[PDB]
Amino acid sequence: VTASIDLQSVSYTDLATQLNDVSDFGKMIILKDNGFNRQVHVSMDKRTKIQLDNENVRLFNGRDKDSTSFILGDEFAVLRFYRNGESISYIAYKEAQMMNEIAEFYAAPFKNEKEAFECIYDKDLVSVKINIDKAKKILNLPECDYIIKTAVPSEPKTVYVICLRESGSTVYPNEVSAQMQDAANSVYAVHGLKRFVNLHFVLYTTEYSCPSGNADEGLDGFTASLKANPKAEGYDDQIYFLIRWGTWDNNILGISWLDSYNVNTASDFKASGMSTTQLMYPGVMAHELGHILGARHADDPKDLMYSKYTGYLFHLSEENMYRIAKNLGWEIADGD
Ligand SMILES: [Zn+2]
Repeated sequence: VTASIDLQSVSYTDLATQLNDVSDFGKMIILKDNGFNRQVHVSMDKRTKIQLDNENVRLFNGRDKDSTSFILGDEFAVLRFYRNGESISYIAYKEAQMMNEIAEFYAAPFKNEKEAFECIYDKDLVSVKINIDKAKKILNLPECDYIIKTAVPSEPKTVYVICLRESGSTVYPNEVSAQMQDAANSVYAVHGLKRFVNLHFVLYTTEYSCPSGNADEGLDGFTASLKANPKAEGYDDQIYFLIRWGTWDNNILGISWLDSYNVNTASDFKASGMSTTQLMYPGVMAHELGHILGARHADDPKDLMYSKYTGYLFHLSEENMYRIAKNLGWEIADGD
């Protein structure tokens, strides 16, 4: 029988044993719920590396039509999929205590609610289901937005995306990892860019914190803190994000230096930005990374790079895709 995940009882060990069984050639898995059945073909993401404080996190994806992705670390696992345009995450932490902390963290803003947030049991809490689209309606959270600032190689070039937990912030591994995954997926979906770049995300803590709620001033201080950091000398040519759970003033979800990374000339920590990592705004880091790689605001409301927050995870503008791919060392002759 085809392997299956029962969404009425999915636990960390369910997801871990299914995903640890995914070989280089992929594996069919059926997602099952009441009135719901989706067969997905899962493959390991061999292009993206993630360490969160040296903890290794692996990524998996269904086919494009499957609208399904997974995250797996030693401490947590995520299944996220889209149904009727809504992003549904099943979040499962291995240790009971942390799973309870996570459930209480997600339950707190809500104190039809089960359609937005539900603890999943097998008695014993095994995961939480969050429908962020229903959750934002119930919590009447604002639209939010952005507004930001100014030859196929033999092997893909490794580019580190160094993510720095803002001092005094608390972020959760499932939430940070989801942002990194959508950011990585958003780049690889463009012009076969896996042939050109392999993104390596790391998360550390920084002493820096924004002195105000102004995202512009915060980014100025962040980029300056990188230049003044001895640990970072010699790494001025990588990509940097300051991350927090929350947003900035004026419902600003993130900010970055526009068109500031190019594989030939990257330097001086110019390729820096800031991003929220909270679950209800997927794709913010993807959006800011697109800006860093040269993407500008697109007109299509279904584009990741639309000026307001849309919830879409993929570049649609041919012009942006060109600019991003060019900055990563591709050219039109290379095709897709
Ligand atoms: Zn923007």
